[PDB]
Amino acid sequence: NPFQFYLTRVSGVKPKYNSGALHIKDILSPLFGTLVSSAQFNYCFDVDWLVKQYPPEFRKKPILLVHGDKREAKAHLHAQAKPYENISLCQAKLDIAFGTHHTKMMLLLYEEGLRVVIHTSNLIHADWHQKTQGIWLSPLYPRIADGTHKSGESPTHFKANLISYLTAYNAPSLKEWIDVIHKHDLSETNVYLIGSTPGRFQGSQKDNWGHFRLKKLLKDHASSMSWPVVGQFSSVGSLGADESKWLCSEFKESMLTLGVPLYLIYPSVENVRTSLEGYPAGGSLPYSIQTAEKQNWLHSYFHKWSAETSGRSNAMPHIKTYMRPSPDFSKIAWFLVTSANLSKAAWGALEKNGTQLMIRSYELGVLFLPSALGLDSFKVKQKFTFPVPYDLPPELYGSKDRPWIWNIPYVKAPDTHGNMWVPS
Ligand SMILES: NC[C@@H](O)c1ccc(O)cc1
Repeated sequence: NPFQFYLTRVSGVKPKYNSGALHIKDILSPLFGTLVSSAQFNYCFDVDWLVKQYPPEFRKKPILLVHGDKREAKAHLHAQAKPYENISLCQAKLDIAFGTHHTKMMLLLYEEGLRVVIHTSNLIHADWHQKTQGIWLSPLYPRIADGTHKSGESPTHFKANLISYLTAYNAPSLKEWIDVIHKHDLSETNVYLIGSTPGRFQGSQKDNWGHFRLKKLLKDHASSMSWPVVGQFSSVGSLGADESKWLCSEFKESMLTLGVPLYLIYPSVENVRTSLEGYPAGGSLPYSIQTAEKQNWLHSYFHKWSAETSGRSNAMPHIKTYMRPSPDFSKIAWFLVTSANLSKAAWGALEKNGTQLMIRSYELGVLFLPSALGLDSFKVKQKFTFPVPYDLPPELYGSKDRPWIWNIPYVKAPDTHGNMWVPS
């Protein structure tokens, strides 16, 4: 299995739909390695829940929580962590307004080597219960023979790129993790890292992050052969007064690069209303009416969440994926799973007449390119060749459909659990 791409377990579907799926308890189990230390990068944390996901034998090993919380929220997290002597925190600097530390990553240092997990789930129970979420699992990276001279680098430059990503935090506690990574052999890695980090980037530095990083990799490591672009996500930023301001101009321009129909997949109200969670699934789909009302034009690109292929049409998506399928959707030129939602905050926007890329947040994903496996393209696995986790082709919103908008009421029809939704 060359991809090592997994979905999280969903409670309450037929067990057949959880056969190749992973819960965090599985990821942290002793079968995966004898744990010594770990770092947990994320956005939201429930510390009591998190510690419980570790096997009892490992619960006292050091854990570093990497977060972006400030003021009172930061206070709250420290309070959550206080009781656990083995837990340290690293506040990632967020010097730009409206940025978040949104990266979901685990660094797992074992007696036997090192593992990197890049995923989409917050570290709270509900994100691992009945949502569609995605995971990439690195191989077990061995320590470099303490007596030999090797880079430990892969053809995709994953090791150097991961170090550069951690270096951007400028954080004492991560330097230690950087040193650990230095000591291991990551040469078997066959994916490319795509990161976002907060800043304003000029010239050559523009290629390092966000959608320009993606553009760069697609220019260099894909070849060009009407192949649509698909974007799928759970949060929607303010994209501008029309499609030409950002979405179709710089964003789509990066996505269609190689060596055009745009499908966007975002749950409708109906998708949410009849999900396994009902309306409260919408708590993790924070599209606000203030944003939506500025950009009604966007919604003509929206397609319903549908995942009969994975038994997950009723498990609302918190995964974010981007991809480039062929005209008949039977193959893809590339696939990306990442933390990055559909916002300029996450992906970058051009400033100062296009000489500067502004990114607000930390984001992280892995790009699957056929060239890294010695191929031109991947055939799509039609029944969860690349395991695309939702149905193709994507289905357009019907005429009575609306995008899920979190902060308005839904009181005309009850959800799965016989409840209404009145946010306030
Ligand atoms: N702000 C916390 C809550 O609204 C939330 C947190 C994480 C998400 O991915 C979506 C929503």
